[PDB]
Amino acid sequence: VQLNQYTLKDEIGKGSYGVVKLAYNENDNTYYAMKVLSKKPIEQVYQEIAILKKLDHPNVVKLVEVLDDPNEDHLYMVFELVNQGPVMEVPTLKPLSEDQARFYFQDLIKGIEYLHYQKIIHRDIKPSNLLVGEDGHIKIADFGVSNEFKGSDALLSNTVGTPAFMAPESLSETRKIFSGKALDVWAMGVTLYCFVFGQCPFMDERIMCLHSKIKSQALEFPDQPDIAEDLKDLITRMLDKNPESRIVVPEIKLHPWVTR
Ligand SMILES: COc1ccc(C(=O)/C=C\Nc2cc(OC)c(C(=O)O)cc2Cl)cc1
Ligand SMILES: [Cl-]
Repeated sequence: VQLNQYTLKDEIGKGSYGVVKLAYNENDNTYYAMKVLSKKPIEQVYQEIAILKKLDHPNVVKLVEVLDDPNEDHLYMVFELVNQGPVMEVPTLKPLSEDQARFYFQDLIKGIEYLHYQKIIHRDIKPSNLLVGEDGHIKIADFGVSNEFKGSDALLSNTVGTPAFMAPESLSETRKIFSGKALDVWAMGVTLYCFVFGQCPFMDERIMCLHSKIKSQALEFPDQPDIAEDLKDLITRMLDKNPESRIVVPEIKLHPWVTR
């Protein structure tokens, strides 16, 4: 099963986009992650490639090349392999320790800060898009619904990403305008909660009820495991339902739980 210089091996990830397969480059004798899509708009895929091309940071994945045959339904995006895979699956019954979560969250901060400087809102931050590399550090993946903006922030009206991680101000259903950086902070907060608890803070298999909880259910902490007050404060500040008072990234950097 060959595609120019790449030999497609087993599937390593999966999603609505298609699949990611391990891949072997015969030229340089090296494994890569191959994202395979099937046209079925396709514009959005090319928006991601444009964003990805501009990105160069240790906590962000690296697109290597794009293989697009006008006469083939499949479109191939070659990424550098982040060899240990997602940092966790949600839900799990073995969440990370605080110090493990702190370690990874520190990577998340650096990556998100870089993307915002580069004027990219990620919009699909979640533990399964945080890939763990050879040195144990996280790289941010799946820019499938990211936005680029001009100015100091994005002014958005569309609702995309993973539902359990969407921010309440993006679920208005009246097409209201909301700012972009605070959407990534919210999802970072859901993510950190997942790190330590192994489940999202707002769950419901009915989508209406999931939206309702995100918009109107006060954040609740499980008795177990008994996490630190300063970590509760940080998650509480990141999951502030009012994006105007929600904690910003420069404050997250300085937060007591992050710096200890
Ligand atoms: C346990 O071993 C494993 C090692 C690596 C993986 C893996 O790489 C999975 C996802 N890969 C990606 C997906 C993307 O979106 C769908 C994008 C993007 O579109 O930005 C980039 C990448 Cl790299 C999985 C398991
Ligand atoms: Cl996840």
